[PDB]
Amino acid sequence: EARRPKAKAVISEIDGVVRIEETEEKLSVFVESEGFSKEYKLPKEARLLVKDGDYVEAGQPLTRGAIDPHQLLEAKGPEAVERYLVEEIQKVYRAQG
Repeated sequence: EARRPKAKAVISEIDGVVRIEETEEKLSVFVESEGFSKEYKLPKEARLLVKDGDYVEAGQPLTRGAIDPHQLLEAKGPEAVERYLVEEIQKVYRAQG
């Protein structure tokens, strides 16, 4: 159905590189670019897939979870989401043999 999952991962909108900032009542992450960048608020214990300073494709997931295909489609394009969907569906079937 292409529904946006409840426990949704947060993906990077552009190319850039990361830097963490973990204070008590907020933990925001920035994918800084050779031009300008955006800031990604998220709840603190949310798990990361980005080592600080690492380099990220556009649509590469930063938190872990399901990926809203639409967020993916605008960022990375048709073939990219076409990929995700096929694989993400097979994972389910494989797991029941």
